[PDB]
Amino acid sequence: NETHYAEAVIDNGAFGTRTIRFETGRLARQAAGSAVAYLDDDTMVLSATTASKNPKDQLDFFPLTVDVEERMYAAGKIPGSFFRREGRPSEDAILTCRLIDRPLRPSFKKGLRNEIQVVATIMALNPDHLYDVVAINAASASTQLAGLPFSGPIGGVRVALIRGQWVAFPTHTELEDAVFDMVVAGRVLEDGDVAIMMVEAEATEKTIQLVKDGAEAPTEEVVAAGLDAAKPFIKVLCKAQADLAAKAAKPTGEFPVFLDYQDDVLEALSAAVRPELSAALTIAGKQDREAELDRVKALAAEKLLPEFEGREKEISAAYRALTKSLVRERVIAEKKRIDGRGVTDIRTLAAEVEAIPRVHGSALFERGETQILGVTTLNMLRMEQQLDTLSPVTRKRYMHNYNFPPYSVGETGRVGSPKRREIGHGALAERAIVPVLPTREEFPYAIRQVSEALGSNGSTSMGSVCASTMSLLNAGVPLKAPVAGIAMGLISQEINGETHYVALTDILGAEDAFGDMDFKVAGTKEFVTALQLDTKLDGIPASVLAAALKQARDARLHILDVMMEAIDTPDEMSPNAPRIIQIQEDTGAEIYIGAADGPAA
Amino acid sequence: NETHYAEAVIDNGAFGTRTIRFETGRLARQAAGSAVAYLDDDTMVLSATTASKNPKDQLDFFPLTVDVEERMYAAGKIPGSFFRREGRPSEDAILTCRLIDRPLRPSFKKGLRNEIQVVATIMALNPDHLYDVVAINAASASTQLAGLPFSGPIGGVRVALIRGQWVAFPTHTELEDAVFDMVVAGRVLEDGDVAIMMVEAEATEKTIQLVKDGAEAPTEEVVAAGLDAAKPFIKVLCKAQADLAAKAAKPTGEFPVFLDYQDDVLEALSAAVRPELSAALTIAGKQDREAELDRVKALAAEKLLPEFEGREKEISAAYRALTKSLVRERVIAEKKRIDGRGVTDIRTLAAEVEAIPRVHGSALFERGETQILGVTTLNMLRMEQQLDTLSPVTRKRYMHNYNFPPYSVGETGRVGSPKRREIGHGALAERAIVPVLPTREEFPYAIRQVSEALGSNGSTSMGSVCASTMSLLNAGVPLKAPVAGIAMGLISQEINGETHYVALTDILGAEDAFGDMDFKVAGTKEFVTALQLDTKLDGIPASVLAAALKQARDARLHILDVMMEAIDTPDEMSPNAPRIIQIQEDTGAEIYIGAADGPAA
Amino acid sequence: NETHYAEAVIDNGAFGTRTIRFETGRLARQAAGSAVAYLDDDTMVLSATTASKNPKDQLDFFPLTVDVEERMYAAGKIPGSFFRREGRPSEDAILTCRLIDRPLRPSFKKGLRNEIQVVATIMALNPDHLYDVVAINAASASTQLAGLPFSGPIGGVRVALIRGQWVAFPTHTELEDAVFDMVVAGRVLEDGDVAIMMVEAEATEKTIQLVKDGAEAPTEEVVAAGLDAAKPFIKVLCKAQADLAAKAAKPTGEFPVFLDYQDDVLEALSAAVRPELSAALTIAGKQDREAELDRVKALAAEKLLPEFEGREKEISAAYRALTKSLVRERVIAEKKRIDGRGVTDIRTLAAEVEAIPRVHGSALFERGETQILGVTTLNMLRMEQQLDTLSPVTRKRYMHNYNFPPYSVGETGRVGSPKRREIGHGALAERAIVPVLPTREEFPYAIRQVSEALGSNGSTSMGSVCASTMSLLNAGVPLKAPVAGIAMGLISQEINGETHYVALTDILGAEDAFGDMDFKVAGTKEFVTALQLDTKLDGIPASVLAAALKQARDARLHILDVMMEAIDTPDEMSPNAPRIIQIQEDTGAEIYIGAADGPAA
Repeated sequence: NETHYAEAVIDNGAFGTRTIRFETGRLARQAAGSAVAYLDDDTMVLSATTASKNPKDQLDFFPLTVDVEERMYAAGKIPGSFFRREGRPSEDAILTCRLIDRPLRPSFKKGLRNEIQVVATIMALNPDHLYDVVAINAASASTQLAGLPFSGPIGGVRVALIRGQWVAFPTHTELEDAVFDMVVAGRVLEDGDVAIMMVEAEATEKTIQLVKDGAEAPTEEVVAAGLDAAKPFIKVLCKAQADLAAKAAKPTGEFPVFLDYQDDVLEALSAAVRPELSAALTIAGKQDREAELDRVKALAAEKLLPEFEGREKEISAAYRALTKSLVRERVIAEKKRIDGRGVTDIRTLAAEVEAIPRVHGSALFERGETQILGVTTLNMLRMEQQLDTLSPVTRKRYMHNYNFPPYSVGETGRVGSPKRREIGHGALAERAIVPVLPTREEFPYAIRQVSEALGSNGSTSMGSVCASTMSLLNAGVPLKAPVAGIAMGLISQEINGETHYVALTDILGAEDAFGDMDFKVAGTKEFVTALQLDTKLDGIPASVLAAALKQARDARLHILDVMMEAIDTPDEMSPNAPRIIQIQEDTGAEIYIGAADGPAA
Repeated sequence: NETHYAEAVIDNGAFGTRTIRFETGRLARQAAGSAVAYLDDDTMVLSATTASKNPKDQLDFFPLTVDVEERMYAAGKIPGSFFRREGRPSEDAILTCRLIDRPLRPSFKKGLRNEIQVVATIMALNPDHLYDVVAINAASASTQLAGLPFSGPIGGVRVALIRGQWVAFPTHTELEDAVFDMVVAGRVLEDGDVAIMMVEAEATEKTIQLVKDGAEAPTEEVVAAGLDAAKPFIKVLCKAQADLAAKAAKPTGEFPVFLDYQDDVLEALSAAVRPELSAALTIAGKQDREAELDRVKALAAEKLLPEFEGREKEISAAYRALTKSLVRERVIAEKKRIDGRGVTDIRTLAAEVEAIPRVHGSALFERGETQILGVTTLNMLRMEQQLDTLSPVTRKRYMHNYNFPPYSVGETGRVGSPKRREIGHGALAERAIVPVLPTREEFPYAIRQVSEALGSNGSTSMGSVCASTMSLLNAGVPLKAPVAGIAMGLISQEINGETHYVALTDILGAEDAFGDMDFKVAGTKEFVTALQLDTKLDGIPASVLAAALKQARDARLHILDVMMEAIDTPDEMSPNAPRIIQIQEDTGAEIYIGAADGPAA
Repeated sequence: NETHYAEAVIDNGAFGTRTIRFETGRLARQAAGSAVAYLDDDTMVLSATTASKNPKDQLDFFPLTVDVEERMYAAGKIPGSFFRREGRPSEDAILTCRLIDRPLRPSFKKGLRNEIQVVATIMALNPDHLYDVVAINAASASTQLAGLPFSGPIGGVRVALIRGQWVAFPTHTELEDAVFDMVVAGRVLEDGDVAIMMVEAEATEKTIQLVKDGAEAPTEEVVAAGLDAAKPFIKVLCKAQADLAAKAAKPTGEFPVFLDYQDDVLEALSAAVRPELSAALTIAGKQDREAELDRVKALAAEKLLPEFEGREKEISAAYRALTKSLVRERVIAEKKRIDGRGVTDIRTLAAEVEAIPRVHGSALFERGETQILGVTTLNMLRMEQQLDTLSPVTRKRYMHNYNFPPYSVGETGRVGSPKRREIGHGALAERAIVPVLPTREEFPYAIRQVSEALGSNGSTSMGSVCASTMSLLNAGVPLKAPVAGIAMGLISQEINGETHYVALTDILGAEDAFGDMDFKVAGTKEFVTALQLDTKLDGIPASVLAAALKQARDARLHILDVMMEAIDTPDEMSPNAPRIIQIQEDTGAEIYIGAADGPAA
């Protein structure tokens, strides 16, 4: 029972040096794995990882749960809620859960069935520090120490482009000069290279002003440079964790790994319907191709029966594994996708404003089956949201809500509190717009943007950005520039010794599961305002990444054109919207005073 | 992929013409069925209906779920809640769900087992419009278009008696002159006649004053007239939907329908215990008759076994179907009910005030096994409820809460948030009292009425009205007149070519499932303050409806007599209640000022 | 259908006489059992007990649920919440549920499997009365009348040491002079003696001042005297209930009782592994002894198989029953515990302050596997909690929150709203500290204490007290005296005619299930500040109880020594903490005014 430590020195040159220190051995010793991460021995995050005694094979996927507990005492304050106790998690907590879950989930060895839970508690917080990227490393560390079969350690860092430099673990003070804020997580390969696994980035509310005053705008080139600048830090963080795990020398428990299907079933099924299935997947029409598929499912379920009694869960798994191979295979060879499109083809677009009566502003955006309705509401600043969390942010002038109803994909389901996904997609589309919003003084209004995903099948979040841009303009909000988004995919196949890469524009929901990389990009004509990436690939050639981003950029620019035909400049503010510039009875206006339906002079 | 429209022109003569316009084809195309309904192209409600891929036969009933999503942006305002996002549904939303569910649920072909969900979103709302009846039609339309086996279309309308005229889809401005507000939903029969399926009506806070100044009080006769005035509008709405569905020409999916039991089992069981069961149902005593029943259940479960192995779910279903027939049969032939009562007999009554110590006012009402405790609390107006929804109502001086605990019917269960039923019954009993309350100026108090259903078995909601009247009077609230309620039932059987009708006074819970029509009526000695009806019957003779309402009226008047013996005029306001008419320390009163335990001069 | 009554006269001599009156027959007649309890015909609590029709044998334990419904109308006020309706239960309600559940659950005949629910509603409350102990008796009464197999009636009373006298059912007015407040519940044995089953006691905020002015401090001796003074009242309450049940003469339903295992399996298993298991339990090392156990589980599961097919649930139950006997047996004979300790040995201790950076105050307390992190936060009084319940308490200057995460015991689980246990343990540790806190005027700060149970296995609540004392001192809070706690156990075995008693110091979680009595004690060096007890024993010798409490006292004093080495006197208040003693902009301080980071002169 001894305490072990390890440090990751982060050198930012003229901006100073900081340290992420890891600890294990004194806190939460009953958990399978436990670790603490400090940022300059000031901010502190405790992470505990536990696993169920027995595997939960009654499931088809890996059950991982991430929870982030924000403790108000970390900021030296008593919770302001009526119950004086912190309750339902803040937006930051939920977003941090996802930042942790995204790279962690895939890291676990395929087949694992034990239920895994990770709980990160923010116990001490220097008001000038950002805890999210500290929690990522703590979550990785505790999991590494739990003796769980996963490709750890995972290093998480934030790099922001401040005065031409990519500063690691920037502080709020430093972020005042950032043109781009980017969170990156990766692992170290056996050859020593760093493999990037997750990216969550955005431009800032300072970007346009900084660029105007001299800073370099964040384009695809700059963003890619930021990714390279992140690797050295990630390596240091992973090394520090590996050192911690080596010192702790915890035991590697016995965790069973299950197969989706034994080889016999895959060989049987293939031999039974490989040519038919291959032919069926050539049918572009969705409902027309789904006909054949439901049929070949019989021709197969017939031949392999009753030879395989009670091996259904295996024939299905194999049936998907097979479909996946054939489809990927066809994209590389024939260069055609499952819906008939070519690698750079965007589904049918459609844009229009004034989609809903009475509301301050609205827009309808369509891209294939993905349909997003955006609605804008403008009220006086006294309606802006008030926040009391472990964040310096206390008010929010621009609010975005993303709704994803079950009927969006033709099914039934709970209609209530927003899920973690809604929070995530909502946040990304929110961050994509923030950089082009007018200032509080230029436009004295609390702004609430709502995106209703009425139809879904391919990045509703990116579609949510486009609908937001138009809806806001339709409402009369003077945006500094319009913003559009697109969701890409990438296929990496090694065809006889050599590796082939293919970037797919505007991927369908299914193309996500078939691919090796998933990235989303939003921005104006000049630069990137939001970027999201996820992959397991050991890495891809600089030229491939550049080409994929350039392709994505081309798609974004086309979409901005379609959008501009619907609306170019802000519209005349709706009459229903208030006009902002005793007496509140005489003038009929509530006092910066306005509260006038429009008249009031 | 084209957009289709259809219109229902509502002609209100001197009050103007308005239009409910239906649309389908551009919004939410992934749902089984989708439709939009506009009221004067201003107020807008989107409705989407979805169904589960596979039936859910593991259930005994039809699983339908209705959700009403109120979007604050429809009123051009940012949600006022701390989270600036709309959350748990308002009372109006829940009540609208029920207005939709009541006529829709029965409309589905018996046997359907797929899970069905309907989601209506209020997207645009003219502050002078009422969205509930617009949502009803939208819900019907989307469902009709989903290709689901149901007796659509269902037309929903509101008719209010304004200046001698029944105005369809009245506005808040017009409702200022209404003596009766009535929501009605129905369908069009093959012969072209309209069959009314649901009614939700009430008198208003203006009724007594209007009648005093000349208007005609809403009696059984007037109410029946209102129902007739509703039919023409319902027909126009159904026609508009049928026209929409015809234009859309969506496909009629393959939805399986299941039988509760095959005929063999019903014929077997009947032949096995028909005479015994028939005899057992003649025993008036509940616990004494339930003895025989549990026995004949054996004599039968014996003979039909093991001849029917694994056919239990069928023997039970058949056993109920059989009981139902025998019981109905006996009511018509012998004119006697399952508990020994005659068609017009009211169960044993009991009324008393001062049932609970200390509280401002209380009353205990008993009618058979139904027992309701009512408790009144009086506070200063600053305690009245504040509301921020899609309704013009911002404050509520009179609040009614209805609690239905599991032990109310001898069972265990969740004790927490109020269910949709509690909201519904609570609302109906609330609306029944509102018309006789003193004005804000006559009685400057926030009033909270709570009804505890301590015993249940036959309209606790109607019993809730009676307890409210007495409790309020016991507290010293000067009601303009006392209110009482009664729950009726109706049996319609075609005995050899001709159809027989029998109205049942104060029905038991079981008599609800045995009947063909269920209606509840509340009111003073002079008129109706609340009415609720549900049926599937193609329609009943004018004279039958009139007779049923007259019977119900007789019952209501008898109950008012029993109530008046307990309390006639308001009592002396309790000393514990406050008296309303720096200095708040000197006078000991908080300032219209009172805040005095009674003294303060 | 008649109403029955019975009274329990409580004679407090010079302090007056009060009465608890029971009633049954008029309210909630559909519940299996129903009863009302009045305190001086003023305060009123209705209790209804219901049971599921069919037993729920798919469970291993008895499913009992207690709910306490606080009705604001009982105090003559409209709920202050936004929804003007009472919602999620107050702390008092949850604590009252536990006061009821603790003695009631064990009272049910072993083997019962029907789901039982008890709902107590507070309908009328004299502001000077405490309803908790009234609800206890009402819950007992309704359950007794339900004809359920349980050792009723259970009498609940509160005795407070006021001016040298133990006053029964004290009022808030009288509690102003109490040095000790103690809730006790018990039953009457056939010989007429009272058997105490549950105790929940605490010193008060008045204790130290009263003692200084002459009153006798509450030591082990005084506390024991209070227990004796409680028995006469308990007897009167039980007699009153028995009289009520006799008058009601309700029927005793047919409730099946199930066996955990038939005798054959226990005799088989014993003969198969009794000597091995007995040997295995001699291994002190946890992981080393769990090796043998998992093995003998085979040697047994082997011999008894396949002789016992489908009798697993029985072999397991028997395996525990056997382990329990052997372990208890060894403690009495050899005087050694399952972890190798002796009856008076305390596990390894460890204490330290300044455990977390930045926070106002913190401390880490360890006792065996039980590890508690305590964190203190100090804010201005405007941050104190505001309360609006059926209690005279409207503000809370000292707040304690107890968190028990799943990883605390190495497992996964829900991380959200606090469970009833957290509320209970949180409350007990809160009450243990309240008596030594500085006054509002001496220390003008709102204080929030949080205990994180990072490791658990033996009274985290008592460990929570110790961490609170140190954490508060570390923050600079001038406590009048330090407080420590310890959890005891007691084993009662009749070895050949005579009964042997053995008190165990600092019991492990398992030692709780093996014992016959569980008690926790906290306090300073001078007296007891909190006491908690639970047992089913018919009673224990005065000398045994005294000896157990003296042993517990010795343990508490040792722990206070270890704590004092870590911190003795309060520390210098943290700089991050605020200092309390237009202009709020000039002085930078918010106005008793302070709001200064420290400077402000």
